[PDB]
Amino acid sequence: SPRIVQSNDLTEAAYSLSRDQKRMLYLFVDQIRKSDGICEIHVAKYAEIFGLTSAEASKDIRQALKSFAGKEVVFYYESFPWFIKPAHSPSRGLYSVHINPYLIPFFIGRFTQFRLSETKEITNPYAMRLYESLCQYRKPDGSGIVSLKIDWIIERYQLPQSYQRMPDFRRRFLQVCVNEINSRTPMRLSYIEKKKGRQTTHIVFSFRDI
DNA sequence: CCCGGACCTGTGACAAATTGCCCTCAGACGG
DNA sequence: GGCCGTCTGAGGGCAATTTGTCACAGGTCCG
Ligand SMILES: [Mg+2]
Repeated sequence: SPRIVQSNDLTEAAYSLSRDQKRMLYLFVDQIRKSDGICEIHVAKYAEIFGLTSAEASKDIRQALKSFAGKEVVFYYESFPWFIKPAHSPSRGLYSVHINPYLIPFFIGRFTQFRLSETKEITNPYAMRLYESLCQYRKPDGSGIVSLKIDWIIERYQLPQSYQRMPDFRRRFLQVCVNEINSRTPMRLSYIEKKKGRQTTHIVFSFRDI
């Protein structure tokens, strides 16, 4: 299945995209990299890749696409929009999109790589972003270890504001995304909390390959 | 000594959002 | 050439789960 690669600058960028948007984003990077910024998506190809019907695919593409308008990307700073023109459909089952051409160099650069079958069953988008940031440190054999700062997690994954109270952070973000990865990917993940006084400051992740 | 206050934790409620499903009907194409 | 049956996909919806928010009880330490 397709091998995604992207600059580490994209893995660690600050942005908020949905699952459907992130899925499409994987195909743009694949299309662009296999070569002006104009990409294309076929309904019937999307449906076969992610095991959806044509009807629900059409809905996913359509609603994801109109929700890109106004979205921005921050590299740590400098902010850019994803699209510089609305999408449009010349043919039935076919959509044409205009990626901000200034984003091209950020896609292809110190890089991150994973096969698309590894992430395509994940549902929660924060769990996608986390799996991407563990892959950035993975070793050939499939293991690694990394410490991420909690304030840095919140800015980069653009977690919603109420998750600045740590018990909500634990309950609705951390536990679920550790759970999904262990249930939906070929990776076995564990973690431990680093404290300073009463405050929890970092999260320390360990993983291997099954 | 014990207090209110400033921190921290987990859980129960409710509100807001998303998931995979279902149903209709016209477009595009090949037979 | 030209009509129709079939495969697509662009819409309209649902209930069951997931995600996002906050009140409230109960731990610590300090002045
Ligand atoms: Mg869908």
